[PDB]
Amino acid sequence: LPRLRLTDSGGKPLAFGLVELNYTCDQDICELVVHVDGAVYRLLVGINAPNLRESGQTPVGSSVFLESDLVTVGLAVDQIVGVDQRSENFSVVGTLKLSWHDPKLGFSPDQCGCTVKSFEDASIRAVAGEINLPLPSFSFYNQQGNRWSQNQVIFVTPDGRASYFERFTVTLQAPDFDFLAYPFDRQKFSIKVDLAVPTNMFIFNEIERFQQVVGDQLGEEEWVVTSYSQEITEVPFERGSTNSRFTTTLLVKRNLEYYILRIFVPLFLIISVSWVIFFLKDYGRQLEVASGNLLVFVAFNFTISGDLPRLGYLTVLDRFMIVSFCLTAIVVLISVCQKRLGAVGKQAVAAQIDTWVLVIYPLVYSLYIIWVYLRFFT
Amino acid sequence: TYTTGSFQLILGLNAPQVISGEGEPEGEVFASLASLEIKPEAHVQELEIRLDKDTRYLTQHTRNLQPGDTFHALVEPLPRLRLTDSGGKPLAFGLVELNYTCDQDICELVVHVDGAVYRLLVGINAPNLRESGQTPVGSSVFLESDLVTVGLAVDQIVGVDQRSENFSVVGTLKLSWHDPKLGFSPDQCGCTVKSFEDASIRAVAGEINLPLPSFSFYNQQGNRWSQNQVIFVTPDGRASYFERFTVTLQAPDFDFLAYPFDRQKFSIKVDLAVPTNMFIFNEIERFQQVVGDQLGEEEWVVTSYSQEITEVPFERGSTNSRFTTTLLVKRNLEYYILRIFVPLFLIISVSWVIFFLKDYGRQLEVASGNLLVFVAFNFT
Amino acid sequence: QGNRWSQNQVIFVTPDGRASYFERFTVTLQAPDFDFLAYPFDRQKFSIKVDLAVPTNMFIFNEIERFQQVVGDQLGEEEWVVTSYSQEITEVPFERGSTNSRFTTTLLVKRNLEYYILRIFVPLFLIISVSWVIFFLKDYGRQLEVASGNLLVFVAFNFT
Ligand SMILES: CCCCCCCCCCCCCC
Ligand SMILES: CCCCCCCCCCCCCC
Ligand SMILES: CCCCCCCCCCCCCC
Ligand SMILES: CCCCCCCCCCCC
Ligand SMILES: CCCCCCCCCCCC
Ligand SMILES: CCCCCCCCCCCC
Ligand SMILES: CCCCCCCCCCCC
Ligand SMILES: CCCCCCCCCC
Ligand SMILES: CCCCCCCC
Ligand SMILES: CCCCCCCC
Ligand SMILES: CCCCCCCC
Ligand SMILES: CCCCCCCC
Ligand SMILES: [Ca+2]
Ligand SMILES: [Ca+2]
Ligand SMILES: [Ca+2]
Repeated sequence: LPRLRLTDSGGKPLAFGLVELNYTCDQDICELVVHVDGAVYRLLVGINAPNLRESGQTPVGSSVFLESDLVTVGLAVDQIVGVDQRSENFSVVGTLKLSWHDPKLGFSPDQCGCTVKSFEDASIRAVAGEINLPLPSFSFYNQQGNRWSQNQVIFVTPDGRASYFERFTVTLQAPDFDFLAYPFDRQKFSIKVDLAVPTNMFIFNEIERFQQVVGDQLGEEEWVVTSYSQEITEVPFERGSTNSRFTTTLLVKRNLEYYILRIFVPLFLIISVSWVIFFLKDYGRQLEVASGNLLVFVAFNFTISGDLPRLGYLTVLDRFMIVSFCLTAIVVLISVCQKRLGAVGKQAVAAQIDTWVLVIYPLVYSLYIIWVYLRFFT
Repeated sequence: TYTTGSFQLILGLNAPQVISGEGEPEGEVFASLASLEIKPEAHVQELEIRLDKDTRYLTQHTRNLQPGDTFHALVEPLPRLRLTDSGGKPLAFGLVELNYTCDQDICELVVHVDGAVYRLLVGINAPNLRESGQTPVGSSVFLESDLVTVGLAVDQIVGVDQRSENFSVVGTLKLSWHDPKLGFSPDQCGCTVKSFEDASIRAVAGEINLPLPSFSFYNQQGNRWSQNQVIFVTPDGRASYFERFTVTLQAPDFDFLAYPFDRQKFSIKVDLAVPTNMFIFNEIERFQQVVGDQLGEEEWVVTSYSQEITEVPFERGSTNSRFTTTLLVKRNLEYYILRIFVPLFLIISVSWVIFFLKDYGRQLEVASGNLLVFVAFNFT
Repeated sequence: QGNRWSQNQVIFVTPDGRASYFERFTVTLQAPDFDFLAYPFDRQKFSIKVDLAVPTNMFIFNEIERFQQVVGDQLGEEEWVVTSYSQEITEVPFERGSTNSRFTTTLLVKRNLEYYILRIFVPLFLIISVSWVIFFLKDYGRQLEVASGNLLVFVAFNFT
C-alpha cells in the first residue's frame, strides 16, 4: 500500500490518507493536486460523490483530472541541398504543419465580422507572448545557426481550432555519420522536432501526411533515398517531466555506377598492363614498361584525387589504392632482379620467376578482395 | 520547511477596521517591542588572514547594523587597523582593538587591515571579545560570496584551423546557485516555477535589477550560436541556467613542429564577469560524460581530459573565477603511415636496387625514371 | 534561399488612391528542376515566381506591364545564352484554403558550344588519331613504345 495525500497548487497540505481521503472546499477557487508515492495500483477519484466505495455506474460526468491538449503534426522533405562530410552536417528544405484545439482561443464573430483571425511572420513564442496564452512552441534539436523561414502563418477559427504552417531551410548536425565503408556506405538523415513545453500541457498524438514525405525532382541526385519512417516518442525534459518528439528518418545510398565506371575499370586495366608484361623474354623492355606503368598509375591516382575525401582516417578505397601501388612498385623491383639474372647467364631462373609471378599476382588480388569483404561488410 | 522574508504587522485595539488590512495609525500607542527589555544577542566570528608580499592590504564588508548597535574588533598575530563606511569616510581607528557605535538608520561598515599571518576577531553586540569562551556564535559578521555549481560537456569537435590556430566545438553548459533575493510567494502567481527564455544572463539581470553571475568564453572568436537558452527559479530562490552552444575558440598554444606525430591540447575556459567577492565557482557537476562518443571515426582522438577551478586577475582589481576543460588529442597514425611512408620506402628501394646491374646505361635510365616517379608521388 | 538584398524601395500614393511599389533586388533562388545528364549539351530553365501573400478574394494579379526589356543586354560574353522567355499569371492553392495569385517569368538558356568543342573535342580527336596511325608501322617495338607514351599523354590531357 502506498502513501496518499492532497495538496493545493502551492504545495500546502490539506488532507492525508487513512487508503482513502476526504476534503471540503472553503475558498472561492480551489485547485488541488493528488500525490501518490511508494507495482500497479487502481486510483478512483470523485467530486460530490461520497459513494466511491460502491459506485455501480460506469464513470460519469466530466473528467476530474486535467487533460493534455492533443497536437497533430506532419512534415515533408522537398530537397537535400548539401552534405558536409568533414563537419558531419547536412541541409534540407521542407514544410512543417501543426494543428490543435483550444477553447480559450475562441472568439465571437459579431465583434469582428470575420470567421478567421490570423497572425503572420511571427514565431509561436512571439504570438504566445503577445496574447498571453500558452501555445505549443517547438525547435529543431540539432539546428546549426539560424533558420530561414517563409510563408509563416497562424490562423484560428471561432470554435478554437488553430493551425501553424511554415516553409523552412535548415542545417542539422549529424554526428552519427560513419564513412568507413566509403563509397559503399549507407547513412541515415534524421530530423527531430521537439516541443518546448512539458508533456502535461501539450503532446503529439497523431501524424498527418499532407504531402509525399519524400518529393520527386527532375534529374539525378547525389544521394538516393531507399526508405523512410516517422515516429513519436518521449524524451527527458529540463526541469523534470517529459517532452514529445517527432522524428523523420531517411535511408540513403550513393550512386554506385559513377564510382565503379570512373575508378575501378581504369584501375583494373592499369593493373593488367603490369601483369601482362611478364610474358616477354626481353627483360629490358619489361623493365622499361614497368617503370612507365608506375608513373601512369601515379598520374591516374592524382587525377582521381578529387573523388578522395580527406577525413583523417582510412577508407576502403584508400586501402585498395595503397595495395595496388605497392604491388606495382614490387613489379619494378622484380624486373630489375630478372634483368640482372639474365645478365649473369641464369635465364632459366628468370623464366621460373616469370611463371611464378603470373600465377601468384591475381591470387593475391582476389585474396585481398575477399579479406576486405569479410572484415568490412559482414 | 520554514520560510524567510520581510513583513508588515498592523495591530489594533478596539478598532474593527484592522481586519480589513487597511488600518491607518491613530490614537496613542499601546504595544512595544519585547526584545528592547533585555540585552541583545551577540554574534562573534574569527578569521585567519595572511598578508603576502603583493597583498599587503585587505578589506572586508560587514552586514547591516541597526541603530543603537555596537561593533568590536581586535587583531593578534603589528599591522594598522581602521574602520570606514561603504563610501569610506573614517569612523574609528585602532588603539590592536577598535570600537564603534551606530547612529544612522542603516550602517554599512568596512574593516581595513594593512601592513606574515594574523588572527582577526570581530563581534556585534559582544564587548567580551577579549575572553569570548564560547565558540563563534550567531550569524556571520562579514558578508559571504554566493556559491555557484558549474558543469560542461563536449559533444563534437567540428573543425580545426591549422594556419590561424583556432578550433570549433559543440557542447552543453550548466550553472546553478542559490539567492534568497530571487524568492517569491506562490500565492501571487499560482505557480511553482518562474522562467526566462531566449535571453542572456546580462539581459535578465538588467530587466529584474538584481546582480547575477554572468559569464563569457575567454578566447571566443566572433559571435556564438545558442539554443535552448533558459533560466528558471524556485520559490526558495534556487536558480539554474542551461545552454547549448557552438563556438570557435582561439588557440595560440598549438605547436605543429613534430607533425604528423604532434600532440595538442584543446582548452575551454569559462570566466565569470563579476568580482570574486560577489560570486565564485565552488563545485563541479558531471551531468553527462565530458567527452561524448559518436559513431564512425574522427580525425582527432581524445586520450584524456581534466577539469579544474582557479582564480585569475580581474579588471578594476580584485579577482574572478575560471573553469577550465582540457582535452588531450592525437592524430590517426595508421592513415599517415600507410598512405605516405610505405610507398616512399618502395620508391627508395627501387633507386637502391639498381646498383646490382653491371649495364650502366640501364641503371642511368632507371634512375632518371625513378626521380620523375618520386616527384610525381610527392605532388600527389 | 536566405535573405534578399533590396535597394531603392519606395511606395507612393496619389490623392485619388492610386498606389505603386518599386524595388531593385538581388536574390538567390532554388531550382531542383535542373537536369545535367546531357552535359555540356544540356538546356535549362530559369524560373522566377512571385506569389501574393493574400487570398484571391482580396487582391489578384490582372495585367502584365512591360516597363523595360525583360532580358537586358550587357557588354561582353556570358556563360549562359538566353534563347527565349515568357511571362504568365496562374492560380495556386493557398494555406487556410482559398487561392493566391502567381506571376512567373521563365528563361530558356544554353551554354556556349564553341568553348567546349574547341577546348576538349579536337585535342581528344588528335590524341586518338595518334594511337590509330601507329598500326601502319611494321617495327612493333616502335609501335609499342609510341602506344605507351600516348596513353600517358592521354592521362595528362584528361587531368589537365
Ligand atoms: C592480374 C590482372 C588480371 C589478368 C588475368 C589473370 C587470369 C588468370 C590466368 C593465369 C595464367 C597463368 C599462366 C602461366
Ligand atoms: C635502401 C633501401 C633498403 C634496402 C635493404 C638494405 C639492407 C642492407 C643490405 C646491405 C647489402 C650490401 C651488399 C653489398
Ligand atoms: C580513328 C581516328 C580517325 C582516323 C581516320 C580513319 C578513316 C577511315 C580509313 C580506313 C582505312 C583502312 C586501311 C586498311
Ligand atoms: C555492390 C558492390 C559491387 C562491386 C563490384 C565491383 C566491380 C569491379 C569491376 C572490375 C572489372 C574489370
Ligand atoms: C550492401 C553491401 C555491399 C558490400 C560490398 C563489398 C565489396 C568488397 C570488395 C571491396 C574492394 C575495394
Ligand atoms: C609512433 C611512430 C612510429 C613510426 C613508424 C614508421 C614505420 C615506417 C614503415 C616503413 C616500412 C617499409
Ligand atoms: C550540336 C552539337 C554538335 C557536336 C559536334 C562535335 C564536333 C567534333 C569535332 C571533331 C573534329 C576532329
Ligand atoms: C577494381 C579492382 C581490380 C583489382 C584487380 C583484380 C584481379 C583479379 C584476379 C582474378
Ligand atoms: C550498377 C553497376 C553497373 C556496373 C557495370 C560494370 C561492367 C564491367
Ligand atoms: C594494408 C596495406 C598494406 C600495404 C603493403 C602491401 C604489400 C603487398
Ligand atoms: C598503427 C600503425 C600500423 C602500421 C603498420 C605498418 C606495417 C608495415
Ligand atoms: C559553333 C561550333 C563551331 C565548331 C567548329 C569545329 C571545326 C572543326
Ligand atoms: Ca561520425
Ligand atoms: Ca601557436
Ligand atoms: Ca534536379
